[PDB]
Amino acid sequence: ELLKPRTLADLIRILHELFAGDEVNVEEVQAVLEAYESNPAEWALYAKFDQYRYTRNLVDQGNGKFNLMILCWGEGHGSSIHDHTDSHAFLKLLQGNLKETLFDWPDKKSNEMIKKSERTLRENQCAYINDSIGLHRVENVSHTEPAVSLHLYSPPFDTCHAFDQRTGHKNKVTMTFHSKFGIRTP
Ligand SMILES: N[C@@H](CCS)C(=O)O
Ligand SMILES: [Fe+3]
Repeated sequence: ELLKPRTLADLIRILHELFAGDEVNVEEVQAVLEAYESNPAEWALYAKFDQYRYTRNLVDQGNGKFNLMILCWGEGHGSSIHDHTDSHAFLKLLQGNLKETLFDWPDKKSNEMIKKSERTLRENQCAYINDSIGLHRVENVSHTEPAVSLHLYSPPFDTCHAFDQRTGHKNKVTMTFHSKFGIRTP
């Protein structure tokens, strides 16, 4: 029974209930993420930016079932084209706008990865992806506004692949946390 999360803390409690089992009701998880109205005071602790690239800030470890984290995107910061390691990936905007570009899985043959579609994700919107859907790139193309997003991955993963847009070739990447539970983790 899904109720509106009143606060980020409330959201986290609700997520623990929704991931208490072995499976994931994606539509319910997306609905509750969308229903949380971003309150910057509640996540300022996690919103640690870097001048040169986007940062990943761990918020909750989900009792082992998921990682919940906040990503902070300076102006012009963006991601690789990447997958999600056979996991569920939810993305909710907390501040600003991000451009999500969708790509298909490349064929064995070397070829330009042509974008399938793109959308602008706006404050409080929640997107979902998984490997059966495809790949994506996420970018803050703003020249004037930093962006902040809330990501939920289930099961947790700390490795993924980056794809070369020119060829489709992939390379394994290990993701690091800029901070955990509000604490910078150099
Ligand atoms: N999965 C990426 C961000 C876009 S979903 C990450 O954690 O760096
Ligand atoms: Fe992603």
